Amino acid sequence: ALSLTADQMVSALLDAEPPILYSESMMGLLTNLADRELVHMINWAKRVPGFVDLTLHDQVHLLESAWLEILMIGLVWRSMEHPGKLLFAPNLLLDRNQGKSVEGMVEIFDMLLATSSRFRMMNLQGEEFVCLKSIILLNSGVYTFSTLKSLEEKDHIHRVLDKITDTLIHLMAKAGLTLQQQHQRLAQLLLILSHIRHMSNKGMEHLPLYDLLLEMLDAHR
Amino acid sequence: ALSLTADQMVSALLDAEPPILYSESMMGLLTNLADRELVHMINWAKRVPGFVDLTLHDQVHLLESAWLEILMIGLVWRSMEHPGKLLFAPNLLLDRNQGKSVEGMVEIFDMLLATSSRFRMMNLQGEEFVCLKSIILLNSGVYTFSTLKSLEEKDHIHRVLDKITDTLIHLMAKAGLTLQQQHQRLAQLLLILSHIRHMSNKGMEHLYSMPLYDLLLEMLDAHR
Ligand SMILES: Oc1ccc2c(c1)CCN(c1ccccc1)[C@@H]2c1ccc(N2CCN3CCCC[C@H]3C2)cc1
Ligand SMILES: Oc1ccc2c(c1)CCN(c1ccccc1)[C@@H]2c1ccc(N2CCN3CCCC[C@H]3C2)cc1
Repeated sequence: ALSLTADQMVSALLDAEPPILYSESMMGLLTNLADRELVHMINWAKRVPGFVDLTLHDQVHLLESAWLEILMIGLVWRSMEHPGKLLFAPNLLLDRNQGKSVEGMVEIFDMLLATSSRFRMMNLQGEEFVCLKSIILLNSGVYTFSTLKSLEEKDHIHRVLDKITDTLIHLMAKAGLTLQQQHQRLAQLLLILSHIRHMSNKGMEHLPLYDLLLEMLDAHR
Repeated sequence: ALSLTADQMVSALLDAEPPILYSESMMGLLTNLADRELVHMINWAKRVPGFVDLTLHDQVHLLESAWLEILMIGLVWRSMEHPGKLLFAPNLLLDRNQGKSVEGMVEIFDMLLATSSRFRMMNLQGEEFVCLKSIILLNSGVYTFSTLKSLEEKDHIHRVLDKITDTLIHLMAKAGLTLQQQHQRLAQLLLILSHIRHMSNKGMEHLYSMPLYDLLLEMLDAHR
């Protein structure tokens, strides 16, 4: 995981991508969809290089912090060449007007559209996207875990995150961006993660979970 | 503003730094302190390179999204040398015992400590801190503004952000960090901003249940 080339990390991440799921009241549909996405997110996480070095208990706490942001970054990714619209599933596409029954998601809806438009303008690549999704998984919960060794289990998370930063920069050098453009784009991308956090907390207010993730993360062949 | 050097950007920000204010019910003392800090943050915000270039309403929008993250990162910065404690004021230092008696503080107290101790482990420099703050100001509100004119204002904000990113990097080079170390530290800092947005969202949920656009509108006009 520390030992991977920047290229094997990208390849490991591309090839771990979850499938795009189909749709099956509006909030019923979205809830059914998300709940099925969750199962696949657990499988993706276990293949994020470095995640499975962690203790089971730290894997749960990280996924518990991060799961909504992960569904959102997904959604925004597949909505990208779909201006004005959210592609929840290839058979459930909603325009701005169609959050006109689900009160509340109206703030969120516009926030996701804006995130999607931003990825569009930046010309966000899939290799970059899987790097950013991996950072959310490692980061969202890292500041919310302190015996001494405890802090050593945190340090490894930060080693892996540095390793994903090296990877994003490597992909940027490869495409021939200057050292200055490299730094600027990396920052633009990391700053968008502030906004995805904001969206998840507003989403959480509008929406135990530990057991559910713990049972799912623990699977018998 | 886009003409600035890294060093001149730094000098502008350092010069614009608000003073550290004193405390005069614990929630009562904190409200009164943050309310007086808010006047100084307008003064500071007006001297962030690129901020006065924006329309009045864009300026209000940004301060509306950011002000509480700006109070928290200031808090966390002056708290760096006080493990277990939050230095709200030089005469108002709270530890965990006081911290559980303050409503709204109960979720965020440990998040604030963690941020402080993280800045403490990383040895954040004052030149780095003033850059992260300006970034918060220009970034927090930038994806919750769709006209052609709005597209041009967001373009500006994003160009000003690229020049603060440049300044952060220049500073790390100067301090002798390798290129790798430079990117790595850039990301670690920008990732902590994500946690500062989390704590603001949490803190905000409490403060809103205890009109801001119009108060900051009148404060930016009063600065005239
Ligand atoms: O890919 C998706 C799928 C669904 C959603 C999003 C992306 C992004 C936006 N989101 C949302 C969040 C809050 C309010 C309105 C919409 C829905 C979504 C809907 C429901 C859920 N939940 C419902 C309950 N269930 C509880 C068990 C754990 C998972 C959780 C998922 C998650 C996301
Ligand atoms: O530098 C400071 C000063 C005070 C505070 C912080 C940093 C960081 C955390 N914070 C807080 C947050 C939630 C619950 C309890 C305390 C207090 C703080 C207290 C009050 C306010 N408010 C009170 C009401 N007032 C309403 C008018 C607009 C400004 C707003 C400021 C802001 C921060």
